[PDB]
Formats: sequence, structure tokens, C-alpha cells
Amino acid sequence: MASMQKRLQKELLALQNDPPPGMTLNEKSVQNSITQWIVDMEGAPGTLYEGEKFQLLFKFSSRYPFDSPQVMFTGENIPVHPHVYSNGHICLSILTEDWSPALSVQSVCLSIISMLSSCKEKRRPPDNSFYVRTCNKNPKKTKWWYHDDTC
Repeated sequence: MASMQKRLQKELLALQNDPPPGMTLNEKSVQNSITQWIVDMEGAPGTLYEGEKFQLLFKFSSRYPFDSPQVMFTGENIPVHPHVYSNGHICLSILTEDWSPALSVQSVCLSIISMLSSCKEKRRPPDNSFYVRTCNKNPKKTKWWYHDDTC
């Protein structure tokens, strides 16, 4: 058994001892008085991000690891990518529908690395009737949307 903070201490030490090649974990003390981590990500060899560094922001909840961290690109370099928005938003299933307590900060970073390495497109069953019939298991339509306009 482990608490939210205990889980993060475990994860922290795992990544301080041996983070993935090209990755560095730096816990950031913040004015928000919550746990937020900064990750140094150098792009992998052979990709279009190779040699460039991008930063990640991991915002942890008290529910964590039973509620995924908000994970976004930050720093002064947001990568141009179909699943990366200019405001830092990262579109990965690992942060939503595929999140599980058995996962890790490391595996999220690795998911992001493989995202940048090979962009995957979305698909659905060829049986469109079937697809429509399974849409009752999908999230409901969002009305209010977050905007990037200056306030």
C-alpha cells in the first residue's frame, strides 16, 4: 500500500537513480503548494525532434495514482506535432482512458517520447453500425471549451 506522496517519493527516487536515456527529472517547488514536476526531454535519434529539448510539466492530484497527472509541455520549447498543442497540451490515451495506478510518470514520459517518434492516427471499426452502437460507452459532448485567448 502507498499514499499519493509515497507513490511520488518512490517514482522520484526511481527516476533520480535511473531515468530513461536523455531524460531528467527535476521536482519544482511551486507557489501553488502542490506537487509539480519538471522533466527534461531531449528528442530521440532519428526523429524530427532529435537533439532538441522540450520540457514537461506533471501536475499531481491528491487522488494520484488513481487519477492521472495533468501532463503538458512547458519551458521555452513546445514541439510541433499532431498530438501536441502550442499551449503545451498532450493528446495521449495514457492520461485519460488508459490511465491505471499500475502506470508511472516514467511510462507517461516514454509514451510522449514514442508519440513524438511516431505519430499515430485515430481509427474506428469498419462496421460503422457497430461503432455507432458502442458510442453510448463514450464520453458526452462538451459544451464549454477552454480557450487560449488573452484575458
